[PDB]
Parts: sequence; C-alpha cells; structure tokens
Amino acid sequence: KVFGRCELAAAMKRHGLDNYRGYSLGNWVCAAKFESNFNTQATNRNTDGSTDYGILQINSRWWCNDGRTPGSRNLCNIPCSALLSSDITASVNCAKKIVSDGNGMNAWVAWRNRCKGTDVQAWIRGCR
Ligand SMILES: C[C@@H](O)CN1CCN(CC(=O)O)CCN(CC(=O)O)CCN(CC(=O)O)CC1
Ligand SMILES: C[C@@H](O)CN1CCN(CC(=O)O)CCN(CC(=O)O)CCN(CC(=O)O)CC1
Ligand SMILES: [Gd]
Ligand code: NA
Repeated sequence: KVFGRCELAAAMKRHGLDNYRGYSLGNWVCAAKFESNFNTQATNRNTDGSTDYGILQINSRWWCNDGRTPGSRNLCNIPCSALLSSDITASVNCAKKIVSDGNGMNAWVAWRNRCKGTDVQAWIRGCR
C-alpha cells in the first residue's frame, strides 16, 4: 500500500507515535517519506547482506527475521514480511523499540540528513 500524507499521519497518531519519546508527529511522517516514499512494500539491500523492510525501512540485522541474514537478531519477534503489510501496526510497534534504544531517531539515516533541524510540522500541515 502507498499511503497519502494525512492518511499516514492519522494512522501513526492512532497508534501513539505523536510525541513518542519527544518526537512530534511531523518527524515520523518526514522519515517515512524519505525512507520508503510512503510505500509499505519497499525493500533495499545493504552491503553487509542485511535488508531494510517496509514504510520505516527496518533492518534485518537486528529487528526481524528474513532467513538470509546469518548471525542476525530478531528483537521485534516478527518475520520481516510482516513489515510489508498494508496494516502498519507491526512497523509502528517495532519502531517504538528502535527509537527507545538510546540513539533516538538518528537510527534513520534519511531522518538525520533530511528531517532533523527543519520545520517538521509542515509535514502534517493541512491534515484533519
Ligand atoms: C537495544 C538495542 O541496542 C539493540 N541493538 C541490537 C542488539 N545488540 C546487543 C545489545 O544491544 O545488547 C547490538 C550490539 N551493537 C552495539 C552494542 O550494543 O554494544 C549494535 C548497536 N545498536 C544500537 C545501540 O546499541 O545503541 C543495535 C541494536
Ligand atoms: C557490549 C557493550 O554494549 C558494553 N556496554 C556496557 C554495558 N552496558 C549493558 C550491556 O551492554 O549489556 C551498557 C548499557 N548501555 C546500552 C545498553 O546496553 O542498553 C550503554 C551503551 N554502550 C554501548 C551500547 O550498548 O551501545 C556501553 C558499552
Ligand atoms: Gd545494541
Ligand atoms: Na535508535
């Protein structure tokens, strides 16, 4: 599924991402745009053999099981394919664990380089 901007904002709010660990809703919508272009089915391979999955590009090295990242962990206790669903519940719940690990939203490279230090409220402007 490819989300609309306000559609995604509303879904993220309902699942409790707004102000989670002090990150306002606009931060999360910005992150999703540049990580996946709002597409739940996005995947990208990394150089070490791991793969990033879903709307927030969660990495198989630590967070989910894809059966082809030998020596990896599965800290969200899910198959990586669960992160590609039209229902974003699994992605949101796993992202909550990631952002809580000590590095905050710096775990998302696109957020650090394209969202951090900007007017992030602009990403939810106009939404009901
Ligand atoms: C809770 C997260 O920390 C999970 N973590 C995966 C689990 N392991 C071991 C462990 O963290 O117990 C990773 C080891 N490693 C360095 C280290 O931790 O010393 C990578 C660091 N990151 C994040 C960070 O450490 O801030 C990856 C996410
Ligand atoms: C193996 C290293 O990870 C050692 N580690 C010291 C041991 N403890 C607890 C533990 O790591 O089991 C530290 C707790 N803490 C984060 C956390 O662990 O959750 C501090 C961060 N760093 C590294 C990192 O975790 O990224 C400190 C180095
Ligand atoms: Gd760690
Ligand atoms: Na983090």
